[PDB]
Amino acid sequence: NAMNALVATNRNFQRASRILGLDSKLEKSLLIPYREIKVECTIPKDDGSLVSYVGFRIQHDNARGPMKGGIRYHPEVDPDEVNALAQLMTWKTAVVDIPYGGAKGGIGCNPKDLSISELERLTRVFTQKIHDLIGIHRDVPAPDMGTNSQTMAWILDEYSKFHGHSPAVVTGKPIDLGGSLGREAATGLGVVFATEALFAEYGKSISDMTFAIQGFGNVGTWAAKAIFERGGKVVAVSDINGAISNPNGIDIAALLKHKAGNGSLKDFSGGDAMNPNDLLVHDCDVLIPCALGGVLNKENANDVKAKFIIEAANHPTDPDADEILSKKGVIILPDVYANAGGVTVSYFEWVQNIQGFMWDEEKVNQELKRYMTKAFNDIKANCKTHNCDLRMGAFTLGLNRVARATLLRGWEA
Amino acid sequence: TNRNFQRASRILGLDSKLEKSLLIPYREIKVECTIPKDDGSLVSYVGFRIQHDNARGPMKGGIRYHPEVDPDEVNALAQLMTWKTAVVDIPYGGAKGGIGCNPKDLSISELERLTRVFTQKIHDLIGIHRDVPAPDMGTNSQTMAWILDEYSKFHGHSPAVVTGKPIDLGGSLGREAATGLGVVFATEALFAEYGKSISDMTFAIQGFGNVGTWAAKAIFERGGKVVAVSDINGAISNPNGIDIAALLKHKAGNGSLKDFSGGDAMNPNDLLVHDCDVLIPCALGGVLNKENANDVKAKFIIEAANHPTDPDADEILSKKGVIILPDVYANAGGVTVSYFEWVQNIQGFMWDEEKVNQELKRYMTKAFNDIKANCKTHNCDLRMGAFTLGLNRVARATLLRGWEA
Amino acid sequence: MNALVATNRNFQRASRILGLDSKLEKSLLIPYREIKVECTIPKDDGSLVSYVGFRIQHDNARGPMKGGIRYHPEVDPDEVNALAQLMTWKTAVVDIPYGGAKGGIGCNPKDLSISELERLTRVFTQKIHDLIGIHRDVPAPDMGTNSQTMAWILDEYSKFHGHSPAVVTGKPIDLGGSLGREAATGLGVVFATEALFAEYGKSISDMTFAIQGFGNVGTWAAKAIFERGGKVVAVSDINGAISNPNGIDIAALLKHKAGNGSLKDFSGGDAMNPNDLLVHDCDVLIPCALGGVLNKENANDVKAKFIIEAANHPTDPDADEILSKKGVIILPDVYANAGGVTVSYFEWVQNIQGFMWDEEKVNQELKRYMTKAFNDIKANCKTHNCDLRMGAFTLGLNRVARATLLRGWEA
Ligand SMILES: NC(=O)c1ccc[n+]([C@@H]2O[C@H](COP(=O)([O-])OP(=O)(O)OC[C@H]3O[C@@H](n4cnc5c(N)ncnc54)[C@H](O)[C@@H]3O)[C@@H](O)[C@H]2O)c1
Ligand SMILES: NC(=O)c1ccc[n+]([C@@H]2O[C@H](COP(=O)([O-])OP(=O)(O)OC[C@H]3O[C@@H](n4cnc5c(N)ncnc54)[C@H](O)[C@@H]3O)[C@@H](O)[C@H]2O)c1
Ligand SMILES: NC(=O)c1ccc[n+]([C@@H]2O[C@H](COP(=O)([O-])OP(=O)(O)OC[C@H]3O[C@@H](n4cnc5c(N)ncnc54)[C@H](O)[C@@H]3O)[C@@H](O)[C@H]2O)c1
Ligand SMILES: O=C(O)c1cccc(C(=O)O)c1
Ligand SMILES: [Ca+2]
Ligand SMILES: [Ca+2]
Ligand SMILES: [Ca+2]
Ligand code: NA
Ligand code: NA
Repeated sequence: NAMNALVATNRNFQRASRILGLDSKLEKSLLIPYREIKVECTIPKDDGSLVSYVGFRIQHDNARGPMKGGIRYHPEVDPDEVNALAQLMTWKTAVVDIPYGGAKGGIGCNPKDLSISELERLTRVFTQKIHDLIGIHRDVPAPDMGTNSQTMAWILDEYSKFHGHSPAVVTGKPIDLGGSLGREAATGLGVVFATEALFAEYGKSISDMTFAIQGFGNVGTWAAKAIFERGGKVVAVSDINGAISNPNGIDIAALLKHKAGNGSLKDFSGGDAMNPNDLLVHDCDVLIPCALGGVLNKENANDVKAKFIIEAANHPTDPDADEILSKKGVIILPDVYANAGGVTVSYFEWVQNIQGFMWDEEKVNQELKRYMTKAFNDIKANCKTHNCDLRMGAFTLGLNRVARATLLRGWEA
Repeated sequence: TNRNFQRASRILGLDSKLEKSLLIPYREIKVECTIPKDDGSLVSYVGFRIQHDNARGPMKGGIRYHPEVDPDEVNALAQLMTWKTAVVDIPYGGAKGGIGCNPKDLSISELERLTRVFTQKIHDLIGIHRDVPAPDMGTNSQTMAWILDEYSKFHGHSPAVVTGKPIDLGGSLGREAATGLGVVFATEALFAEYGKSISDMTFAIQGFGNVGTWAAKAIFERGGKVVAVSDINGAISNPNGIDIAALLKHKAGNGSLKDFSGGDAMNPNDLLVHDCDVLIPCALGGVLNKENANDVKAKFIIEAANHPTDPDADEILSKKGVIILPDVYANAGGVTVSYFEWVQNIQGFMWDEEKVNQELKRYMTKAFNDIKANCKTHNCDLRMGAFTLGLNRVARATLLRGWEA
Repeated sequence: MNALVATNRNFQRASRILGLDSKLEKSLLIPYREIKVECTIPKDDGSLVSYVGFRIQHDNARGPMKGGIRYHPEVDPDEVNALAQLMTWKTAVVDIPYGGAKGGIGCNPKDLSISELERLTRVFTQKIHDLIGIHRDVPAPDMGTNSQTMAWILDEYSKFHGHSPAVVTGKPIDLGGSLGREAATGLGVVFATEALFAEYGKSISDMTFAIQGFGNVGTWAAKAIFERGGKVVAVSDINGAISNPNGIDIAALLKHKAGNGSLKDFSGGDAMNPNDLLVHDCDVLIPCALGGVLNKENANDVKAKFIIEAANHPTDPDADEILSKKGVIILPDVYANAGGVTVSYFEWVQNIQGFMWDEEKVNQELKRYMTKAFNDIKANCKTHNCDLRMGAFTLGLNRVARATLLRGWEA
C-alpha cells in the first residue's frame, strides 16, 4: 500500500520548491544529501553465532548548523526511508528555527528479536563504525522508533572512548547521564501544543474533540496522556499487536498503567478490543498517526472520518492522500511542525550539555512553548503570503530558511 | 574504610560484582619528574595521579606536594572524592594526585619547573572533560596557573583544565569564602527541616582559619550568636555573642584570640564541651571520641573539618539526640564552587559574586533535601544517608553506561 | 601612523606609573607571533594574482586573541603591530578575557569581483586555519571586510574543524551573529558617559552636547543621548554641520538622514562652520569622526567641560596637556568606544554557549561591562593620582602584566 517514502517526500519537496520559485541548480543542491553512509554492523549473538546488519546514517544538510536526527531500529529501515527522514529533519529544524541541519540513521533489525545484551553490542558496533562522522558540532543523533534513552547511553559511552567524555554528542540521554528533563515527553507534548495552536484558530479546544491514535510508544503514549489530561476524549488506540476502543473515552492513565504492567491493548478492561486495521478509518474528530509513515495513502484516504489529522509520526500521509483529504475538507497539521517538540528539546539538552550546566525543568518547558508558538505563527503568516495549505506553509518556511543560509555560505572551494 | 563501604553497598543492595568494579580505580599513573635545580644539579621525584571513577563526569581532585606518600591513602582519598562529587550532584568523579617531594627544600623556580615537567608527563591523561586537578596540601593557585600555562601549550588555551586558579587567569569569585559560606547554607537547610533559624541559635567554633572565619562571618551576619571560638593558639568567649566583625579586624592586625577585648579569654580545651546549640569543628579531625562525646552540650554538630567524629562518638551522640551534619556534605562548598569555576570557564563568561553564591546556596540546599529524602528511604542517619546517596548515584550511572565492549 | 604613536606613548607612560620591570616590559612589547602567508588565487578570467596575508598575534596571557581583518593595500608592519598591541590593552581595560591581534590582506578589494573576494577569503583561511581558532585567535571584520567575509571564513574553517561558529565575530545573524551590534559602539559611549556623570551626581539630561561625525557611532550616540533628555546643540559630518541652541530634534534629523538628506540641509538647525564644532559652546563634546582633530592650535578654544572620545585617537598629546590644564575631563577612547569589541565578545560567548541572547540581554550585559570598567578605571585613578586616560591604560597594562607574571617564564 505504501508509496515509496522518498518518492513521496521528494514530491512534497518539489511542490514546496515550485511555490518558492527556486531555480533548478539550487534546488538540485538542496535535494541531494550532503553525505550518505552505509556500514557493516556485525555482532556475536549471546550464543556466539554471528549476525550481520547494515547500518545507515544519512547526513542531508548542514547549512544551518550541526546535523540532527534520530536513529531507528526497525525491520523496514532502508536507504529510501532514511533519506526521506533525513531530508524532513532539515526542513523541520528550520521550521522551529533551531540551529541544526538534518540527518537520520537506523538499522534494519527487529529489537523484539534481540536480547538486551545483543542490542547493546549492536549499538556500540554501530557507534564504532560512525564515530568519525558524527560529533557535538557535526551530527548529533537521538532516539527514534525502536530505540530509547538506554540506547543513547550506549552511544554516549562508546563514542566517548574515541573522543573523550562527550555528553552533547547524543540527545535523549538518561537524566543521570546528562539528559534534559522534559525530553522524554517532548514530542507528544509538542504535538498537543501544536494542536492547541491550530484549534485556537477555529475557536475550538481539545476538550471539544474525539481522538484516535495509531501507535503507542514514546510519541503515542505522551501524546495520548497530554490530550487526555486536557479533557480530550481518546476513543481508539492501536499498536502493532492490537487495538482498543471506547466511544465514551478511554481512561488513558489506566491504559498506561496497564501497558506498564505488560498488558496488551486488546486486553484492557476499560475498552472493547478492536481490529487495528480499523484505526485510521475510525469515527473521530482528530486522527493522530504515531507510528509508521505512508499509512494514509490513495487506498484508504477516502474512508478517513476525521476533520483534522495531526502528524505526530514522520510522513504518515503521502501526496495522493493529501489531495483526497483536501477535497473531503480535512485539515492536516504537518509532521515538520507538529512533531518538532522532540528535536526542539533535544536542542535544549545539547545547549545544557555544552554549557556544562543544566537548566531548571521550568525553563525547558517555557522555551518549548515559546518555540512551538513562534513556529505556528510563522507558518500562519507564510500560508497567507503563499496562499497555501498548512503542509506547504511549513515546508516552504523551512526550505526558504535553508536556502538563505546556503546562499549565504557560498560555493567556492 | 573498607567495612563502611560494604555497609553502604549492602544498604543499597548493590551486586558484589558491581561493588568490586567500583572499588577498582579507572586508572593509576606514576611518572618520573626530573628537573634541574637552580644550581644545575638534578633531582628526581615520582609524580602520580589516581583516577578513581568517571561514570558521572570527568574526574577531579587535588595535587599534593608532600613527601609522605601512602598509595593506599591516595587511593582512598580519590574514592572519597567520587562519593563527594556525587553527594552534591556535580558532574565529576574522583581523583587524587601529587608529587613525592618536600616543597620546603625547593626554590620557587624549582617548584615551577617541577610543576611544568609534571604537567608535561600527564597532559595526555588530564583535560577539561577528562580529569581536572585542583590545589591540595603543598600546592596553591600559583601551582594551578603553571599547570594551565604548560598544559595549554599542548592543547591550546584551556582555562577549565584546573580549578583554584587566580582570578586574573579565570578563577571564580567567591572561592575564598566558598567552604565557610557553604557550611552556613548547609546549616540553614538543616535548620529549616527542624523549623529553626540561625538567628535563634548559639554557636561554638573550633578553628578560625579559611573555614572558621568565613563561617563565623556568615553566621554573625544572619543573627547567629557565636559564643565561643578557638584556634591552635587560644580561645575567646562571650555568652552574649562575640562581635565577629571586630574579632576579624583583630585577627587581621596580627592579634591573637585570647587578647580580644570584646570577650573573655577561654581555655581552648573547653571548646567542644562549651554550652551552645551548635558546635562546628573547623580545625582538626579526630576531636570527638569515646572519652568526651558524653560531654557535648550542643544539639547540632556541623562537621566542617574532615572526620572530626569517630564511630564511638556518633553512637554516643545519637543516644543523646544530637544531629550531626556530616563532613562529606557540610564542607563541600569549596568543591561545588570549583564546579562553577569550570562552568564559567567552559562558557567563556564569568559570573559575578552574587550569582556564584546563589548557585552555591541552590546546590547546597538541594543536596541537603536529597540527603534527607534518602535517609527516610533507608531509615538511616545523615552520615549514611549522604554516603549512600553518592554511592548510588555512581552505581546508577555505571549501570546505565553498561559493560559490553 | 595614528595608532602607532598613541599606543606606544600611552604604553610607556603607563609602564612607568606602574613601575614595571624593564625585562617584563620588553617581553610585553614583543608580539607572541607574527605571520605572513602567500594568498594566490585565479581571477574570474583564470589569470593568477598573489597577495600577502598577515596576522599579528600580540598577546594571549588573558585569553584567546581577538581582532580585525583589513583588506587594504597599504600595510606597514609597524602600524599593524601597534594595532594588535592596542587591542591587548583595550580588551584588558573592559575585563574581556582576550588578548590582541590584527590581520589582513594587502589588496584593494575594489579591484576584485565578489567571487574573487570569496576565493581570496577562503584561501587566506586555508593558510591560517591552523593559527586561529575558537580558543586561540578570533577574527572579525575591519576595513574592507564585512559579515559576508566572516561567513566565508567560517565556512572554509569549518571544513577543517567542523562547525565552529565562535571562530569569527561580526557574522550574519543567520550564522550565529549577535543582535545589538549596530548600536553597540554609540550606545556604549552613552553608557560610559552616564557612569562618568554619576560621579558628579549629574545625568545626560543636565547637559548640552556637540557631536562631530554622524555615521554609525554618531547617529547611535546622538539617538541615545536625545532619548535620555540630552540636548544636542551641534552636529557635523564631512560635508557640513548644523547647530541649534534649543537642541536639534535628533529623531527628525535621523529621519532626514534615512531619507538620504545631507546633514547640512536639515531644516531643524542653523548652518555652522564645521571647524567651530570642536570649539562650540557645549557642556560635552563627542568626537565621533576622525583622529587627530584636537591639537595645540584649537585645544585652547574648547568650551566643553567633558570630552568623550568615541573616535580613534581624536586628541593628540599637546591637546591632552592643554585640556587637562584648562580642567577638561577626557573620557579616553580606549575605553569609551569599547562597546563594539564588547558586543563582539558577547557574540563569541553566545556561540560558545550554543544559544543566542535577545537584544535586551545584550544591552543589559553591555551596560554592566561598561559601568564596571568605568568604576575600575576610576579606582585606578585614585590609586595612581592620574587622569582617566592613564587610569585606563594602567588598568589594562597591569591586568596583562599580572596575568603574564602569574603564568611564569620557565619552559
Ligand atoms: N521519539 C521521538 O522523539 C520522535 C520525534 C519526532 C517524531 N517521531 C516519530 O514518531 C513515530 C513513532 O516513534 P516512537 O519514538 O514513538 O517509536 P517507539 O518505538 O517508541 O514506538 C512505536 C509505536 O508504534 C507502534 N507500531 C509499530 N508498527 C505499527 C503498526 N504497523 N501499526 C500500529 N502501530 C504500530 C509500536 O507498537 C509502538 O507502539 C515515528 O514516525 C518517529 O519517527 C519520534
Ligand atoms: N573539600 C574539603 O574536604 C575541605 C575543604 C576545606 C577544608 N576542609 C577541612 O577543614 C579544615 C580546616 O580548613 P581551613 O582551610 O579553615 O584550615 P586553615 O589552615 O585555614 O585553618 C585551620 C584553623 O584551625 C586552627 N587549629 C589548628 N589546630 C587546632 C587545634 N588543635 N585546636 C584548635 N584550633 C586548631 C588553626 O589555628 C586555624 O585557626 C581542614 O583541615 C579540613 O579538615 C575540607
Ligand atoms: N576602536 C573601536 O573599537 C572603534 C569602534 C567603532 C568606531 N571607531 C572609530 O569611530 C570613528 C567613527 O566610526 P563610525 O563607524 O561612526 O564611522 P562612519 O564611517 O560610520 O562615520 C564617520 C562619520 O564621520 C564623518 N566625518 C568624516 N570626516 C569628517 C571630517 N573631516 N569632519 C567631520 N566629520 C567627518 C562622516 O561624514 C561620518 O558622519 C572612526 O574614527 C572609527 O575608527 C572605533
Ligand atoms: O533529534 C531528535 O531528538 C529526534 C529524535 C527522534 C526523532 C526526531 C524527529 O524529528 O523525527 C528527532
Ligand atoms: Ca572502577
Ligand atoms: Ca610578548
Ligand atoms: Ca611562493
Ligand atoms: Na641557576
Ligand atoms: Na570565470
